[PDB]
Amino acid sequence: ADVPAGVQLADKQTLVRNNGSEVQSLDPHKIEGVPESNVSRDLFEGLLISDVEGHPSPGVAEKWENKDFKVWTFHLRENAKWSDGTPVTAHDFVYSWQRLADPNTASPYASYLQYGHIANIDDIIAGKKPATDLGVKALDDHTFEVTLSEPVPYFYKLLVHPSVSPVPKSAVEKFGDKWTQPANIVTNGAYKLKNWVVNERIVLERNPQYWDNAKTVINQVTYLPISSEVTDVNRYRSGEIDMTYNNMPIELFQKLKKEIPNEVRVDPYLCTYYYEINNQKAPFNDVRVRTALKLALDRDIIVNKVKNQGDLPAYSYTPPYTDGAKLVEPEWFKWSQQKRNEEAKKLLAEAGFTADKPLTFDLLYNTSDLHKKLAIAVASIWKKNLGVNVNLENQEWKTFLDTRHQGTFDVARAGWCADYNEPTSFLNTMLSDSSNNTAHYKSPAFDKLIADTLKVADDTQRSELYAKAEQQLDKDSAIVPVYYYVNARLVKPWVGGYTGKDPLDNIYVKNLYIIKH
Ligand SMILES: [U]
Ligand SMILES: [U]
Ligand SMILES: [U]
Ligand SMILES: [U]
Ligand SMILES: [U]
Ligand SMILES: [U]
Ligand SMILES: [U]
Ligand SMILES: [U]
Repeated sequence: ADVPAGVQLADKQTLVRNNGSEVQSLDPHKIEGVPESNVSRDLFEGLLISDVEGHPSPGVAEKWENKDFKVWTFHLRENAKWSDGTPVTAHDFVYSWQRLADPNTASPYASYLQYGHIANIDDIIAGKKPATDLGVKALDDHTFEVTLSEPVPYFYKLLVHPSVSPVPKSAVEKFGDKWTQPANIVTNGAYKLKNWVVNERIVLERNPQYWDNAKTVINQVTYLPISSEVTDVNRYRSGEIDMTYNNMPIELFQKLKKEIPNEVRVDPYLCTYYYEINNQKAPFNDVRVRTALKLALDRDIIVNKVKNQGDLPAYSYTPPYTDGAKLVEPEWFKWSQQKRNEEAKKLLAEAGFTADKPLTFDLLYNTSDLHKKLAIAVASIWKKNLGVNVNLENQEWKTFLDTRHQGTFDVARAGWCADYNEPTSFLNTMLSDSSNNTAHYKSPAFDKLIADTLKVADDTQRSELYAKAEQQLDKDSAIVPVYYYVNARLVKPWVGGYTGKDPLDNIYVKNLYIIKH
């Protein structure tokens, strides 16, 4: 952390953060969500990290070069160490990226190596070549070299994500799935795991072997698993919580902005809220049905009437303010809602649905005040505007994500936040073979457009292709875009170091500090 001249620090440097839900895992290769990555940034550090404003910056690698954007060479700092005192080496990254690629690991982020185009990843994922053929090598203990199959000028931007953080081979091998228990885990971030009580708390303590430990100020941070945004706000105002999770409750937010304005942080956020349709299951495999649901949802009622927290009505998957997005707003988004209703009713009538044989399906959401209130409103809107019936179902976070991967669903509430600021961080998740494709959407036209983006060496051609990829997605109604999120949360006045400037919200507790209060 960089404490400004003249700030007086509190004697006690501890922090309590709400983290939305119980994490899926602490293993960097078994996680895919925001709650998981929030904890992962404090424990595992990859080649690069985001600085306090979000820019990709030196992590374990102090410096790097590229040759034609295809061969990337990372110079690892000599004093990078794990929490057991042993050196972090390039061999750790070799093992780790191979373990990520290996289909036996079944990482939800195996395709992150396809997004970066690391040599031989397609055959490794498909079981055609062993994971040891991946295009990564340690040239020595402090030099990691990555070979890609085509130029990727933004490749380094991907490297702050948890999936490309190192994992300790000796602990993994000796302890299997219990390697992340407090008695066994070994970490190389600013913190180490002290306690992990499922559905209660995760407590981290400063890691004295961290190479940048002298700049770490917070000695202990606790992450809570509270999925009720009302409860999070309540335990923040009670004094227990220093920073809420960034999902705000419909019940209290308006009150909160008038009662504690200076604690209500509202910043740009590269995330999109949408209803994910299971594209492989009838009758959601019919484009007319998917289009009807997309058009009959009234975004203005949701965004400005039921939620009203500063979100913007959405018409695409990739947020329009992503670096490199130059999207074309479709004609349906400019129409009146009445005009969207008739078209939707028209397509569902065309699809074979009637008053006596209506469309009825499940709407799955992860346990939450916010998601439940939005799903009830969406259910009412769809019933009123399109005559469709929905049965709401809540599931805890970890189970909810597995359901979506399994495809044991009809429609699910969903949110994707960028992992790097470039349109492919969204668009690659809709590729036919992506491990993050929970829409179960498979379009050869869409896949071709994205494949074409690294075959040109021109940013405008690339942007035009991302725009056309969004149009292909829209044309097929793969999803139901709802709104682009704002990053809204409460932060106590004594928490220093959180700018709100990073649109990816890649917070590191090593950058924060507690002001005397
Ligand atoms: U004190
Ligand atoms: U650039
Ligand atoms: U940029
Ligand atoms: U269903
Ligand atoms: U509630
Ligand atoms: U460029
Ligand atoms: U105090
Ligand atoms: U105190």
